[PDB]
Amino acid sequence: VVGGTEAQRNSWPSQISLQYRSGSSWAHTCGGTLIRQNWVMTAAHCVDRELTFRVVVGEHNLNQNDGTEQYVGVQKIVVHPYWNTDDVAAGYDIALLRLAQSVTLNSYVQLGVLPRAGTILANNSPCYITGWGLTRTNGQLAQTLQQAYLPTVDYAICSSSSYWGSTVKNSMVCAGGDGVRSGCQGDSGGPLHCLVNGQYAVHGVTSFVSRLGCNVTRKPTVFTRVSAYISWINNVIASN
Ligand SMILES: *[SH](=O)(O)C(C)(C)C(=O)NCc1cn(Cc2ccc([N+](=O)[O-])cc2)nn1
Ligand code: NA
Repeated sequence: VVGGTEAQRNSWPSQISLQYRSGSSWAHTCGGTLIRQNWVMTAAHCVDRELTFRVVVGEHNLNQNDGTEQYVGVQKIVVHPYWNTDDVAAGYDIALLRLAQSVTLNSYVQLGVLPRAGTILANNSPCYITGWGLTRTNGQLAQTLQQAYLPTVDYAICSSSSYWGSTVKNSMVCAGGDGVRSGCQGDSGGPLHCLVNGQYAVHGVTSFVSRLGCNVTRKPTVFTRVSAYISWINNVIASN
């Protein structure tokens, strides 16, 4: 997250860190959202490389033991069957990870609330991106979870020629684009939390930023629109 602030420890308890094995340790690669005690929602592209993954719930400071973390293996990866790693712009950038064990829920570990199927947010709706991704274009990961206010940019604006044009689809949510605040590398897969009827729900899965930079005016961060995939998510959980 570029231009964020440090999140309070208990603010976003559905946020997870998706990590892969690196030597004798682990490296953060993506965010995700805990959606059942044994399922995480992330971006398909986060699992394009075949590596050993783990999920960390209750994480805050990646480098220090907070006393709140639970670490769990990934037992099954279900990518959207229409995902094409060579065509991120086509959409379908979503995957479900079945965890090897069910995590314990507490003030630091909670299920993310998903929107009703079909929900589309009005332009400029209030949302926050969270993650440990880079804090500047070409920078380094955040040690502590970051948040930034990123109001939505509706499909009509986001897919117009001065924004993302045809690259953005109606199956995506755009947010931000103010040139100061944005998602960045390593936020991918994580949530966009939007306030609807007094409750935050996870409307986006961070999917891509501009190759010209993370925080670029009129290149808002682009998310998979969770509400386009409710039936798919439920079908996967029910059949696995
Ligand atoms: S996102 O918008 O944050 C985006 C697309 C810029 C991003 O940074 N995604 C992160 C990501 C994770 N993966 C999978 C992966 C690739 C390579 C390794 N590796 O060890 O070399 C590990 C994981 N791709 N993009
Ligand atoms: Na920690």
